[PDB]
Parts: sequence; C-alpha cells; structure tokens
Amino acid sequence: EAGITGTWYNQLGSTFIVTAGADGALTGTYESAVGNAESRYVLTGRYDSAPATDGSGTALGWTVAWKNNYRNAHSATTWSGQYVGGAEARINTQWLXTSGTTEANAWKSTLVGHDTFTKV
Amino acid sequence: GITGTWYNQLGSTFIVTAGADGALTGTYESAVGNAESRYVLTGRYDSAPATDGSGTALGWTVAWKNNYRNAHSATTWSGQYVGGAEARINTQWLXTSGTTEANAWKSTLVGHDTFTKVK
Amino acid sequence: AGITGTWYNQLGSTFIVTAGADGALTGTYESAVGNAESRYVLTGRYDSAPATDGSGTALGWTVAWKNNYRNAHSATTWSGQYVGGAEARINTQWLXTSGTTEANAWKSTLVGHDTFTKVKPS
Amino acid sequence: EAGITGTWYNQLGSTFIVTAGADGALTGTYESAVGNAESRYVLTGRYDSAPATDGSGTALGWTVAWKNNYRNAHSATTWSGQYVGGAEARINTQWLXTSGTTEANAWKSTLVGHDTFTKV
Ligand SMILES: O=C(O)CCCC[C@@H]1SC[C@@H]2NC(=O)N[C@@H]21
Ligand SMILES: O=C(O)CCCC[C@@H]1SC[C@@H]2NC(=O)N[C@@H]21
Ligand SMILES: O=C(O)CCCC[C@@H]1SC[C@@H]2NC(=O)N[C@@H]21
Ligand SMILES: O=C(O)CCCC[C@@H]1SC[C@@H]2NC(=O)N[C@@H]21
Repeated sequence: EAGITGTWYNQLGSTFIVTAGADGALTGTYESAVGNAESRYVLTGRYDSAPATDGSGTALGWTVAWKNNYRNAHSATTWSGQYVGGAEARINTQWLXTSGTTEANAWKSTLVGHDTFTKV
Repeated sequence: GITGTWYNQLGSTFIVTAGADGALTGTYESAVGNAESRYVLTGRYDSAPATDGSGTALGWTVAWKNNYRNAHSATTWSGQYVGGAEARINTQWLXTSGTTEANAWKSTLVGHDTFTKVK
Repeated sequence: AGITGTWYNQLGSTFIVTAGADGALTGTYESAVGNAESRYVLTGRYDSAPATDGSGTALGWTVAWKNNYRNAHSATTWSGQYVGGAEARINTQWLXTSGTTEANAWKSTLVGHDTFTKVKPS
Repeated sequence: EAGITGTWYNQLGSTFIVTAGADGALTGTYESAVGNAESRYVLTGRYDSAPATDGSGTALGWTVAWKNNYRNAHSATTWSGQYVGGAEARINTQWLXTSGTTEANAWKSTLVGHDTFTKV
C-alpha cells in the first residue's frame, strides 16, 4: 500500500519503518526513543488491504517483542489503530505493552497509551 | 510451548506457530462479531523469556478481511503465555474499526481474552 | 439484591459500596496489592434506571490512592457493569494513572480487568 | 490544590465543569459534544489532594453515568488521568465507556480512548 509503506515517527521520537504488502501484511522495524529498548526490533502486523472509500481510515495493527541481539525487556507491545491518508497523513494508534510477570504480579502486567505517527 | 491450537472463553479458535526467532503466524477463527471462517494472524513473542517463572510476553494482530468478508477492522491482542499445568495465554485486546475523522473517538473497543488448550 | 453490598475481586480486594437512589456510588476500597493499605474513599455513578431486557447495569467509580497512612500519587477508575441473578457480578475494566513528569507521561497508565462477587475468599 | 476547579474543554468540544474539594472529591457536570448525550450529566471523582512537588502531575479520575432528565444511554464513562499545571495547564486522560449489554454481548461492552482537556 502506497500510503502506509514508509518511515514514520511518533510524538516520542520513535521510528517506525514499515512495508505494507498487497496481501495485507505489515513488516519492518521499530526503534523506541524511550523505555528499556535500544536500536531496532522486528515488527509484524496486518492491515485492511481493501478499505472503504467513504472517507473512513484503514484499520491496522502491529506487534513488537522487545528482544533483539543487544537487549531483552521480556515484554511486547501491540499498536491497534488506523491510517488516515491525504493531506498530512497519520497513523493514530492506541497501544498495549505487556511485561512477562509472575502470576501474582499479572494484575500489573499491562500499560496503555496512545501514539500518533507522521512522516515528519 | 505456544505452538498449537488455543481457545478463548468466547469459543474462538487461535491456531498458531511460534517460529524459532520470535515470530507468531497462523489463523484466528472468531466465534462472535462480524467474522466467518479463518483470518491470517502474525505476531511476535519473547523467544528468551526470563526463567524466574514469569510468563512469556507476546502479541498478535488480525485484520478482519479474508475471502468471505471484510469488517474494515483490526484487533491486536497483547499478553503473556504461562505454561505447565493448566497453561494459559492471558491477553488484553484493542479492536480499531476504520472510521471518519469525525467518529475517530469511537474507533476503539477494548477487552480481555483468556486462551486455553482445552475447549 | 442490587449494587449496594460488600464485593470482592479475583485479587482479594474489598469494595464496600452504597448505590444511592439518584445514581451515586459511595463507599470504601481496600486493595490487597500495590502501593496501598487499609481503606480509601471512592465515589462514582451508576445507571439508576437500567433497561429491562437482561442488559447489565452500567457503572463506574474512582479511587484516589491517598488515605491517612499512605499516598501513592495515583488514581484508578473502574468502568463496568453489574449483572444480577444466580450470583451477582460486577465485571470491570480499569485504568490506573500515576502522577508523572511530562517526560514520563507516556508510561502513566496501567490497564486491567477486575471481576467482583459477593463471595468472601479465605 | 487550586488548579483543577473550573471549566475545561476537550478536543471534541465537550465541557467538563468541576470542583476539587479539599478532601480529594471532584464534583460537577459534563456536557458531551458527541454520542448519545444531551445537555448536562452529573460527575463525581477523586483526586490526589497532596500531590508531590517536583512538577509531577496530580493523579485524578471521574465517572459519568449517561442518564439525566432528558435522556438515558444505559452507559457509563470513566476518565483516568492527571492534571498538569503551568501556563499550558491540562488534564490528560484515558477513558473507558461501558455499555449495559446482555451477557452474550459482554465481550463488546467497552470503548476506549483519550481526551486532553484544556483550560479554555
Ligand atoms: O521498556 C520496554 O518494556 C520496551 C520499550 C517500550 C517502549 C514503549 S512501547 C509504547 C510506547 N511507544 C513508543 O514508541 N515507545 C513506548
Ligand atoms: O466484528 C469485527 O470487527 C470482526 C470480529 C471481531 C471479534 C472480536 S476481536 C476481540 C474478541 N475476541 C474474539 O475472539 N472475538 C472478538
Ligand atoms: O499502587 C497504587 O498506585 C495504588 C494501588 C493500585 C491497586 C490496583 S487498582 C487495580 C487493581 N485492582 C485492585 O483491586 N488493586 C489493583
Ligand atoms: O453515547 C453514549 O453512550 C454517551 C455519550 C458518551 C460520550 C463519549 S464518552 C468519552 C468521549 N469524550 C467526550 O467528551 N464524549 C465522548
């Protein structure tokens, strides 16, 4: 997809390099400006390869597990959201970060936030 | 010990392979909502989890489009796998529907699914 | 019957609530976990005229995690529904926000789900 | 503390009128510019009345049940957040809306988002 494929950046300065395949796949890398993270991490996702043409955005999602060759955070984040094309295009997301925990700590495994991505 | 067939409390069926270098790939069949048959899923998991008996962090996405139906929709599950005795994948989820900018504020459902090895 | 009661969640926390007749929820919350001890004030609101087709009764409430013993600089809100019947239940999802710097604001917020029954644990 | 009490507005045009009591109570009204809402609704909540002084925000939250004299949506929204001071005062929140549903529809009961409130 000739909208989503690209390098994006969020309000935190993280970098989201992604390819939208014509089968609906998202593949690429993510580098977080914050948290227990360094360099690039593999990502994978899906998006709607045949969106409605009524002004609606294009639904998508992706996952990072925060292990690469330099560092393991024992944690993973999913972003669920939509691509808004056109003028200044955006990916608006909400995200769930889950840490590996004990059964006793499982109640505090999950952070929630919103990230917004632009090409600038 | 993730690879296999898992079921959530709604009767949905999550068929998944955990590749050696952290990939999750497979299919999801939802028992509810605007869905029929299988959907592709991909995701990631921590292939080197802490061995202090913490669960294994993971997540996956399904875009709700296959050859039968397109809900203009995508869900991510974020969670952890706990093995052993009565093994479980405990998740929370975010479904975003495609909406106009005017209805963006209501784009997103939230919930929780517990997946288990027994139906 | 109803919401007014002493409720307990899967964690063993204790939710003592009164449902006032024009929508108010008042009571105390004691958490078994986290940076907290003893009871905390809560307030909240509920649908005082639910549907009558089986639909649950929508509600929510807030606890700010400051009492006389401790201050966590935190607040949780539970959003959910009361289901009546065989064993009354309050299913919830909750959002805990800590006071953070502007720089740490991205990580201010935990999310979970708490299910409450009237059954005491031991 | 001082700064919460007042009239606030979020990015959707909604109006949040709130009084912070010195004991940690929040009371007031909430007019939503969207959804199945009309006119004012009662809110209550709580805030950390003795917040840290390292410019950290003040934790807070409130509830609105969407029933007033005009209308009943069979639903309730909680906002959880923090107040942040200075020349650009704001209340940054994430919110959960729960609709009353049948037991079969429990899984789809809850909507999530984020509101940013600004001091006029
Ligand atoms: O610290 C960890 O557990 C791993 C790094 C997490 C960074 C988070 S994920 C959501 C948010 N968006 C970002 O780009 N960074 C943070
Ligand atoms: O209706 C749609 O938009 C597509 C199907 C959504 C079904 C939801 S996603 C979360 C939840 N868990 C399931 O197993 N199914 C539902
Ligand atoms: O640690 C804090 O900041 C205050 C205590 C938080 C306890 C959380 S709120 C959600 C979950 N459910 C409970 O009953 N307790 C924990
Ligand atoms: O439609 C309903 O069920 C009642 C109105 C809900 C309004 C929502 S709640 C969060 C969001 N922020 C607002 O100010 N309004 C919407």
